Amino acid sequence: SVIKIEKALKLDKVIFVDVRTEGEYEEDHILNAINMPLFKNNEHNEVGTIYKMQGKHEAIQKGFDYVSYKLKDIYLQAAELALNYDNIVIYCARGGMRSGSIVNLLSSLGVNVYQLEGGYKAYRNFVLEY
Repeated sequence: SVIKIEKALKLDKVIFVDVRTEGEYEEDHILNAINMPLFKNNEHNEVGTIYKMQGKHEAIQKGFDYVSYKLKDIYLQAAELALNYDNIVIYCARGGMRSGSIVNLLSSLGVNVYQLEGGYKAYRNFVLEY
């Protein structure tokens, strides 16, 4: 269910899906990744602030407010990728709840997906490894 970047980059017929905002994906993303953003740029900032000021419980609620309607499309996009790629690796900034929730849900619906351990940060550290 979780995979390390060193192994993910070696998978046959692999596609990386970045669930960060369009803002973050545009700045830098994993080579050949597609963007399936969970949050719009503004939604992301509000969820982050809520998390800081109120905690996780309230941040999750706000997340549902912004993503519950997007979830069928996420399934449909993943189901389509699955016709074309043998391996689907989902990643967020640091490998927490954004990618974890999507991966767990998709997997319970029978779509074979993995979460990238450590998110985009793990990829950056892999590329820049001395």
